[PDB]
Amino acid sequence: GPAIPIKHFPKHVADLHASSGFTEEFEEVQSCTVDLGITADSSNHPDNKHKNRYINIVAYDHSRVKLAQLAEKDGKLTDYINANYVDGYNRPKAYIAAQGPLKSTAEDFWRMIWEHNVEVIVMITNLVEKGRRKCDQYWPADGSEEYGNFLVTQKSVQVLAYYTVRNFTLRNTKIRVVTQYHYTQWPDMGVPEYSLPVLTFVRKAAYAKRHAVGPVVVHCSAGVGRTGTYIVLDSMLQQIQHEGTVNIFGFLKHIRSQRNYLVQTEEQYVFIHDTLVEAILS
Ligand SMILES: CCOc1ccc(C(F)(F)F)cc1CSc1ccsc1C(=O)NS(=O)(=O)c1ccccc1
Repeated sequence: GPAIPIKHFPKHVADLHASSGFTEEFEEVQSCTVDLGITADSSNHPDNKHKNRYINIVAYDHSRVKLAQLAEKDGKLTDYINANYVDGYNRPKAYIAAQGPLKSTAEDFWRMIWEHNVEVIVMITNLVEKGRRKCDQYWPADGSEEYGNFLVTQKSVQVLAYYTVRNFTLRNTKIRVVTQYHYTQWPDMGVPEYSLPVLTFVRKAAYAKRHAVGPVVVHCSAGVGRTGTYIVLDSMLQQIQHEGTVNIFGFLKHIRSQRNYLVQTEEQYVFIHDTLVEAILS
């Protein structure tokens, strides 16, 4: 879809509301991928059967984040984690989009952080919301934890009201800093919406990874809806800033080819537009 100059984008959005066109646009975004050369064999192999939080959320073979293989006595495949490399604005493979780890893949998660040279992590969920398990806690409550070969240490936590920042050290104990930005304002009643600190959150995250040679981890629960919502906002604040145009429709359609369901629902989709409208007005 077309590259909307900032100036025109407010009316562009107002239209689609008044128009009501958001629904159709999103149906096109959904049917655009239509499995085209796209497989998920690793995700469905029996060794990996327990590594998938949701059974219908899969990591497509071509973009999936490969782990190094290790030979265990059990013989089972060790190359697998439910996450995919996802492009950014002038930047192939800027993001890793990942499901939130399980108790049983927290070591795999860290080892991914390790092997793919990650320094920053973006967490867009609580462990629990409306009394449903979303994500299992994969960093140490207090001080240090070993996750197999991987030693993680909590060196500080800046708890703000809309979000928390946790700086660890990551070590491989068979012979680095990782900063986690974890948004925490998840309403118990209603659905998400409000701009200022969401943008701030994204702005401070965009800053902290602005120099990071590696990709950044984005993870929610399944690692598709919110994770996607963020990937887009992030990239579009970039493109906005480097060309003063904004291409949500075309950029999302692009990344749906790299991970299933990125930006999961219409509300998120809209959310993105409304939020960006606001971001500008300054
Ligand atoms: C209130 C705090 O909300 C946010 C904070 C930070 C971000 C960020 F990081 F910029 F992406 C985005 C959001 C927006 S998430 C959103 C927006 C409209 S519906 C929705 C959402 O997550 N509905 S869900 O939890 O029902 C859901 C969740 C996942 C899949 C399907 C559905």
